[PDB]
Amino acid sequence: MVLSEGEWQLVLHVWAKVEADVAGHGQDILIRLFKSHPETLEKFDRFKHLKTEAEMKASEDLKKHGVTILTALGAILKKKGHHEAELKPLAQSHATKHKIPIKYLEFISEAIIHVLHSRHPGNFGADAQGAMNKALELFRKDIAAKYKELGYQG
Ligand code: HEM
Repeated sequence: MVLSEGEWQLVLHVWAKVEADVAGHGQDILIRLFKSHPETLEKFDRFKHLKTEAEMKASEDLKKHGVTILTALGAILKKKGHHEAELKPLAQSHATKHKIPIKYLEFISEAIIHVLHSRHPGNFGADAQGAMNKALELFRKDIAAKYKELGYQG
C-alpha cells in the first residue's frame, strides 16, 4: 500500500500533538489496550501482575514502556513508508523473543486510534482517522511480511 503525501500530513499533524506529551499518551494507550484485551497484559513479564487500572496508572515501568513504544512508532511514521531499516530489529524481537501475534498489533492499533480520538477530536476527524488507520495497516502489513521471512506465523 501507499499513502499519499496528504494522508501522511494528516498522520504527522496529529502525531505532533501526541509528541507534546509522549508519556501520558503511552500510558493511556497501554491501559486502554490492557483493559480492552486483558490477554495482551500476559505478554509483559514485568507488569503482568497489575490488577487494576489504578495500579497501572501508578506503575512507572508501564509508563516507561509506553514511551519506548510510542517513540519507536513515531520514528517509523516519520519515515512515511520508507521504514524498512527501522522495522527489521523490531520484527525480529517481536517475532522471536516476545512472540507478539499480528492480532495484538491490531489490538494496539485500535487503542491508539481510540485515545487520539478522545484527546485530539479537532485534529482527528474522519479523514485523519482514515489516514492513521491506513498508516498503521501499512505498518502491520510490512511487519507481518517480515514475520514470515523470520519464520514466525501460524
Ligand atoms: C505500535 C506497536 C509496537 C511498537 C512500535 C513496539 C515497540 C517496542 C520497542 C521499541 C521495544 C523495546 C525494543 C525491543 O524489545 O524490540 C518493545 C519491547 C516489547 N514490546 Fe513491543 N511494540 C509494539 C507493540 C507491542 C505489543 C502490542 C505488545 C504486547 C501485547 C508488545 C510487547 C512488548 C514486550 C513484551 C516487550 C519487552 C518489554 C520489556 O522490556 O520487558 N509490543 N516493543
